[PDB]
Amino acid sequence: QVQLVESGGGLVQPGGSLRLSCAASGITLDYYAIGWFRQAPGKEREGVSRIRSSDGSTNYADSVKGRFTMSRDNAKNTVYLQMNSLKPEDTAVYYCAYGPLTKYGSSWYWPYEYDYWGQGTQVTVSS
Repeated sequence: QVQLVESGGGLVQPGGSLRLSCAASGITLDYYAIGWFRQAPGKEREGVSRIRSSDGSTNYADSVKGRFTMSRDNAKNTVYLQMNSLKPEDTAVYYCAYGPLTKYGSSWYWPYEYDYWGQGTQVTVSS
């Protein structure tokens, strides 16, 4: 029942900024992760960032730390990825994905695998 839709892709010049949106519908669980991923030309898909619903905790991939920020509008069921200081090598299809957190002992663990994916949005950083 979960569906995710990415939007906001476009063409931007080197050094520019862009904000992506991931709108989710059908989520009923309280404890879940939303991840951003990307696949560049010639490369495998890689993780970009993730956020969890319980407390808003995040993580970012080494290549984007400080330049990209992932955040939420709970009333719109939406997560944003704000990208600043864009580089040519940030060019990719960007995807968002959903996966439940799972509890063991006293802690909720992030998933390795995500269950539902959007169709992606193209981000091109080029002169």
